[PDB]
Amino acid sequence: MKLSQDSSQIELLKELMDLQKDMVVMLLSMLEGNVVNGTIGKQMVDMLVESSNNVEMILKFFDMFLKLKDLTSSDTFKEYDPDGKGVISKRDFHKA
Repeated sequence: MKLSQDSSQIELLKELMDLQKDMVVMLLSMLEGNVVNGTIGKQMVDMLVESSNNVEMILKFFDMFLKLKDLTSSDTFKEYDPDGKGVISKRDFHKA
């Protein structure tokens, strides 16, 4: 969140994303031998319910960015000002 709230600091954000990807890969490797009622699955869901707020913020961040990617070329934003490159006064962007 702190790195997305500003620009010129995308490298640290990408590295943190890679670290989170490796962490969830480790979680998947932990779960890859589970049963429907596995003890490891119970431990992981308990860890999730202990860290509910953090994973909630992460999922909200991802939802925001995926919905932005979907909306930028959904109804009228891709042909709003088709003269040159993307030229948006950001007021119409906020309104839309």
